[PDB]
Amino acid sequence: GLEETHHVFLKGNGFPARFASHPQQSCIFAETGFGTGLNFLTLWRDFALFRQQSPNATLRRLHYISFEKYPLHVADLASAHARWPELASFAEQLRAQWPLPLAGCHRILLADGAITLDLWFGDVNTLLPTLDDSLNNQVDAWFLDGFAPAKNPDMWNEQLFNAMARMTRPGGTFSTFTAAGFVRRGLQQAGFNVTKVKGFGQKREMLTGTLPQQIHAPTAPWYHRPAATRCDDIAIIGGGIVSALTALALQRRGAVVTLYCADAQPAQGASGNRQGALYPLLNGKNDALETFFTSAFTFARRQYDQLLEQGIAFDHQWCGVSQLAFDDKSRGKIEKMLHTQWPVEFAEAMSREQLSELAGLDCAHDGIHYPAGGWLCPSDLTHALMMLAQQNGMTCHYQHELQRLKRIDSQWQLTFGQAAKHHATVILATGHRLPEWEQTHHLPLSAVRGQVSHIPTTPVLSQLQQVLCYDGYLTPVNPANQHHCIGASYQRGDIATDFRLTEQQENRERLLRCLPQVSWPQQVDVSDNQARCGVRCAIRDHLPMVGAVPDYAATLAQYQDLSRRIDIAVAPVWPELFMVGGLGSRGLCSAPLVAEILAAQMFGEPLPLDAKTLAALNPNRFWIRKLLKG
Ligand SMILES: Cc1cc2nc3c(=O)[nH]c(=O)nc-3n(C[C@H](O)[C@H](O)[C@H](O)COP(=O)(O)OP(=O)(O)OC[C@H]3O[C@@H](n4cnc5c(N)ncnc54)[C@H](O)[C@@H]3O)c2cc1C
Ligand SMILES: C[S@@+](CC[C@H](N)C(=O)[O-])C[C@H]1O[C@@H](n2cnc3c(N)ncnc32)[C@H](O)[C@@H]1O
Ligand SMILES: [Cl-]
Repeated sequence: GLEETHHVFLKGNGFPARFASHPQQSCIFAETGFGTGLNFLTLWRDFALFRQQSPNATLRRLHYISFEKYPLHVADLASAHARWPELASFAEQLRAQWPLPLAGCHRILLADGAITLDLWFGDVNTLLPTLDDSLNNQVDAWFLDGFAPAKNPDMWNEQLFNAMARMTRPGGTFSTFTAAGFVRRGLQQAGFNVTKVKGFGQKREMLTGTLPQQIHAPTAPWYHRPAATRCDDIAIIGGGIVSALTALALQRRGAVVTLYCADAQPAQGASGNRQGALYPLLNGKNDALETFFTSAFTFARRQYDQLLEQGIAFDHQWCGVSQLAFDDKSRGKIEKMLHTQWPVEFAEAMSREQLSELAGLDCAHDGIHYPAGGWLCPSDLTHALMMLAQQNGMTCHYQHELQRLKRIDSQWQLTFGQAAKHHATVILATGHRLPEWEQTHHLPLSAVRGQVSHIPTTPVLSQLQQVLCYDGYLTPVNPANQHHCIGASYQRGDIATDFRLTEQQENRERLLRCLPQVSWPQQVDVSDNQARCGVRCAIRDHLPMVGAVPDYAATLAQYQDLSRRIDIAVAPVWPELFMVGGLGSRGLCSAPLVAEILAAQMFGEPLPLDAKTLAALNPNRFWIRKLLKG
């Protein structure tokens, strides 16, 4: 059982000995058929011993990538783990984070961020062609497990073996329990030098191999995501939600990061509301957007829960979010969402009466329920994260408004309309003020003002248990303050944040206009004129922008022949300059994954989504779309 898994997969790949001699900060494992996580857990255990033994070794981080067609339920997993008492503490940590069986990639951060696990739910043969370039020449060791080739040969094909080899780092290796000739030959022609060796207790034979030379893969240069060359010296310009997260995700990898915030405090931009909704944006199309939002939402709740379990404090309730079909238009949208077959734990159609049963108040309409969503307080959250970011080594310079940005001799010159500063690597996280630079002003980002009202609760109002979405939204009472949030105005190209009376009334009218069949909405009282204004940064396709800051003039020039050639050059970018923004009204949900993607990209690591989704999040994607045909 345990000793076997060890013999085949860890020993068959050089471990535990390779740990000590590994030349890199992290090591990438890739596994076919996760199952109950035996291989992963056995590997975790060994990497933990190693880290205790040699706290000073090059290898600090571990990245495990795995495919599973039939993801088990967490109970199943707990039942099986009983076979192995000594993996219990690792097993427990993995079960505390098992995700719902939703299709696609689910990144789990384990062992205090020393371990990144990517769970890809789906049939491996179908997923492979869809994957990103950041997987090419990346894998240190394969764990080629699965059903026995004779009992089921459906996965052991040339397409699989080739992709494996394509994703393997030169010098990297694989091992598998099986011995079957066509596998031998299948892996050899894929590009490995294969050795046949005896299995555990000479019961059955098995195979191991090494990739002697890098394979020159199918590649997609136009949407290339390059790494930063130096992560020892980084500045973020921002101070909003996406900065805290971005900072945090870089300090997991040991980057040194510095914060420059225009305001006296963080979260004085758009991340500063009292209560914001958190739920996924579905559309039933299975496009880039849905796929992204499916991972981002679940990831977001995971991270916010981990944070929570570690003492970080912010007002919030995962009370579930109820989205209402109040409209011919909205009802049609909800109807299209509900075409994909979601787990009820993710999203569920429900009737007026069910939603009203849950809500505590008559909801006037049927709709869709998101049981894991809720509200949180973005202000408290951003302050909390900036602080932890600080405590873990991020120097912060508030009242520091960047005024000029210049690259002169390997360094970014920063000027502050106070002491000027220079940095090797810079990230822009400025929200709506993102396209204000020579360097960023060709990006199709827009500013959209919004005002959220603050309203006292009432005995009947206090009853509401869900966040409600219509043409606008109403949160439950915050127990700590006895007030709700109801919003929001949406003013394109308006960037002022002065309180407006017109917009205050509109927030109530939206609620009354959309739920005319019931009477309790009348209890919403905006007459105290308390509200908050802020500016959103919107993108016409609804996905954020995260990556290398692209070079407009250099792109149109470099890619004139593009449409024709479907080996080209990788995309033109401003050196060591990256960004993350364009979160519109869904940043609570999208920030954590965009944050992680940036850190991941800047460390040249493999990324947690497929080629089209990643492509669809790239800063240069809008330019690349015109020139992608003419
Ligand atoms: C009315 C309204 C309602 C919303 N409702 C929701 C909701 O229900 N759910 C949800 O998820 N999200 C909601 N949002 C927020 C949405 O997610 C935002 O897009 C998100 O908060 C973006 O945050 P950010 O960190 O990218 O930028 P911001 O939070 O706006 O931060 C930008 C930062 O950059 C700094 N800065 C800017 N320029 C400079 C300069 N040049 N030099 C130094 N520092 C600079 C500012 O000081 C600020 O700290 C709402 C927003 C608004 C305005
Ligand atoms: C031996 S079991 C899992 C053992 C696993 N190595 C462990 O550590 O527990 C093999 C697994 O392969 C998965 N599998 C089989 N075919 C697959 C495919 N085409 N794509 C993804 N997973 C597959 C099965 O669902 C099954 O969970
Ligand atoms: Cl908000």
